[PDB]
Amino acid sequence: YFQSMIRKKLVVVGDGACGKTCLLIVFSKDEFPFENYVADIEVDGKQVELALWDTAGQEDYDRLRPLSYPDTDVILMCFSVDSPDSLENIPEKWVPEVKHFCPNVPIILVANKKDLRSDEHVRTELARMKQEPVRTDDGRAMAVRIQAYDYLECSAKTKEGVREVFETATRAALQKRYGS
Ligand SMILES: Nc1nc2c(ncn2[C@@H]2O[C@H](COP(=O)(O)OP(=O)(O)O)[C@@H](O)[C@H]2O)c(=O)[nH]1
Repeated sequence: YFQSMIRKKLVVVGDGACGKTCLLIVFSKDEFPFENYVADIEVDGKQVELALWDTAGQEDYDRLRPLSYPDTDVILMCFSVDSPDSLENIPEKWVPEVKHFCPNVPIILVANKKDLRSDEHVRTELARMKQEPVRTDDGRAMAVRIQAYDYLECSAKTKEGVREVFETATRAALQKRYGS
């Protein structure tokens, strides 16, 4: 019955506190406050079952975390705009990991917490270390460097861009993929 469906797997990766779990809650429940959640979606006249995997709570557990990777069809690789360190960790931690366990899987680079670009309090905290909220050109530059399938920005808190994050991800998951 569900054996007639197209089944695909999405995994969300990124630093602790960068908004992975809130992003998935807003996708699944439509409200800003995980699981493995299966979302049923109709795409091009066909029923799709998208399984959603959160790596939150496993960022420090190097032997457990990669047990989320088998059979993955698309990766959401997240960083948060309130944290340049989370962006630097993309090429130096997350990409190496995902390329090793999920070779030839499309990677979408996702800037989370977009709304914090206009938070006075974040800006003041980051101004102490001579930093600023991660800007679009920087996230965009990172995506070209890691050869991402796409670069998208969202805010789980305002819901902006969340739909398109997962719509793009689902299209990437459904893309034909040859070799490993
Ligand atoms: N302002 C803002 N805060 C967010 C957003 N998404 C998550 N947060 C907050 O950032 C913190 C970490 O979010 P969480 O989803 O738990 O991060 P995770 O560790 O990567 O799963 C929490 O306090 C969230 O409430 C967002 O879009 N905007």
